[PDB]
Amino acid sequence: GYTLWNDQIVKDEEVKIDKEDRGYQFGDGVYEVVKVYNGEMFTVNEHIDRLYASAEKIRITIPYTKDKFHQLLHELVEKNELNTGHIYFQVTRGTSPRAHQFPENTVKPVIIGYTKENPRPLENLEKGVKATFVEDIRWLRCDIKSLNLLGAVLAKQEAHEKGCYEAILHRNNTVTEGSSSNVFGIKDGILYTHPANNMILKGITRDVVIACANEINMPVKEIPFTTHEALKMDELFVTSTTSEITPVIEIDGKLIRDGKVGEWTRKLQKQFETKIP
Amino acid sequence: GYTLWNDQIVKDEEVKIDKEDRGYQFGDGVYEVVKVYNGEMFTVNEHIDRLYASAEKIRITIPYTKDKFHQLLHELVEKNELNTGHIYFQVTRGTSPRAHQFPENTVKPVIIGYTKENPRPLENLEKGVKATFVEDIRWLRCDIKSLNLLGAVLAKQEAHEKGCYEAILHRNNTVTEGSSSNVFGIKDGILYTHPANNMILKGITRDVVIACANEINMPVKEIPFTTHEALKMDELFVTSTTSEITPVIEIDGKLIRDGKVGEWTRKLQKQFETKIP
Ligand SMILES: *Cc1c(COP(=O)(O)O)cnc(C)c1O
Ligand SMILES: *Cc1c(COP(=O)(O)O)cnc(C)c1O
Repeated sequence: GYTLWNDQIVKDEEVKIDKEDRGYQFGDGVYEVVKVYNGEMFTVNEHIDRLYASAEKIRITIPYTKDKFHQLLHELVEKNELNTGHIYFQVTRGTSPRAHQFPENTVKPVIIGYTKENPRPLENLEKGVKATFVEDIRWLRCDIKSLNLLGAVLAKQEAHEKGCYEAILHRNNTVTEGSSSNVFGIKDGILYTHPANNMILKGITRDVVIACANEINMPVKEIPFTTHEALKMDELFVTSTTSEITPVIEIDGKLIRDGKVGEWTRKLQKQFETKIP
Repeated sequence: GYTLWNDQIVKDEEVKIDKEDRGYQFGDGVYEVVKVYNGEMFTVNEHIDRLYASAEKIRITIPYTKDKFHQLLHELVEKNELNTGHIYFQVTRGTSPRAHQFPENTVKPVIIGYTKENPRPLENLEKGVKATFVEDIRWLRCDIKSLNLLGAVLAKQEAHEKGCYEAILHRNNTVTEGSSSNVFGIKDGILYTHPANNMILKGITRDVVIACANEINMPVKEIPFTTHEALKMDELFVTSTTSEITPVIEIDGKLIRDGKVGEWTRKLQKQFETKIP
């Protein structure tokens, strides 16, 4: 299909990454994933905003305005005739002779972006999934959506080997997030989730789900919960741009409550469904 | 110039990295840097061994024997007529459609290697450098020389901005290592350096310096020291394939002893010299 290469939409074949692109040698870059439903981009602005925020935290300066970027993403979805799926895009510090310190301000960041046709995970949304506790060994700057995802691939891989869908990370007892999702816990009608600090990424879906909770008048407490507490919850679920509201009905062979999708998860899913095109 | 691409040496212009190379999207890979002196590859075997160890730690299987790899690096040095500089080579899990977990056991890892003429840091070895303490916020698997280097890029850049040579990282007072070097201290004729565990990277130059100390009968104590104990040390220096034994005469405006390169650092350099081609 077509790829966004900086400010140009070109055939996939024409794209060539330099061996000295700082993203390829240092993972010196940031990314975003945007869900597309029936040809319409979902919360594009929230995501573009975060891309620039991520880039700013590590001092990268995107050469285009949010509007141009918005235009490019819109044109990318048109060229590829994307119906239902997602868009992936990243920005790196640019191609420059290997060195740790930041290059010269002459170096222009490299923007790559492509689309992928991918249906909604219906069975999962409906039936729920198995998860597994995996120790959080990532760096202390999880608030940046960077390309340094080695700790996350290892965790997701451990989960996959154990036949689980996601890995619920924890920095010594305290639950933080999934290898690629935010974690929610419902107990006695109340929604709990780790507060957005440096120990987790403030998910867009996480924020939309907290919004939905306010609309249906469900009390939200942004307080950390331990691994033991997580197992004693009534309902449990993870969120991400592609997973949406995915129920977690089991953790390490232990059924959450009774192993069925809870009442409030269902309610929150229904409220979320209204914000979709 | 010329570049090692898998098991071939080609013109730089012939190499093309895919956008979906896991080293570009996850920093999912490992690398090494070998110093070349007058056409001869210094401690090339120790470095080849570590590349394989590192790759094994994250379950990447390099398709060639270390023997075949040694050969290729040898042809790369000749093809580029490299006299004194270094070789940079890395291995990534390979190109596969984006996903966190490992691809099918059919995706061949991508290997890239190149050279660069770069003289020895004579002035630094002779006069010493200025450094600055920086909090270590890197992940917990520092024994792996992986491509996830955003934490070291930020620290080195901080050191650079403060007008310093290197950043000496520390996890709550305990000095671990540099952003791209190992740290050693000397107090009362005894050599101190942090133990080789998951907190630091067991450098080759570090091991050679330990051997030099044994050869010259200097006692070695592999125990951690604090940022305070570091400032009270008689001598200080950092090591790396490209820095060799670079003395540190000042940390954040605080002089080490009297701000001059010391006795034992000189002895160690002299001994290390007897190993250079
Ligand atoms: C991307 C990501 C998420 C989900 O954020 P969304 O914007 O909701 O997709 C959650 N956790 C981590 C660690 C992530 O990298
Ligand atoms: C590469 C590296 C070193 C030095 O290793 P050498 O084999 O001596 O070059 C030291 N510290 C870190 C953090 C490194 O990445």
